[PDB]
Amino acid sequence: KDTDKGKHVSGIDRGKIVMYGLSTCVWCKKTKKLLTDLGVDFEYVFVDLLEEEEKSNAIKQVSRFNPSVSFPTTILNDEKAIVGFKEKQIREALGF
Repeated sequence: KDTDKGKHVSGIDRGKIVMYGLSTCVWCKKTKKLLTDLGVDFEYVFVDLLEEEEKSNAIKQVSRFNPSVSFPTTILNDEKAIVGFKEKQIREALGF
């Protein structure tokens, strides 16, 4: 919160897709790369790179959908969350 940062986007409207990740983690980056490969419209936020108050905001948002607060956490329509680099699950949820 915000659900904003570095919109690597790209298009094909498949709703509101926001990925929270860490810039220093392989599967987080693999998740956004997957979203990029899918060619979908989305936002991604690298929490480790955020200033402290914002970084703390983003953490609190992630925990609303993921009490583990693990990354990656992808949030759909402000409603559903996909925890982890789960390709079929992400593909299925965006129509692939």
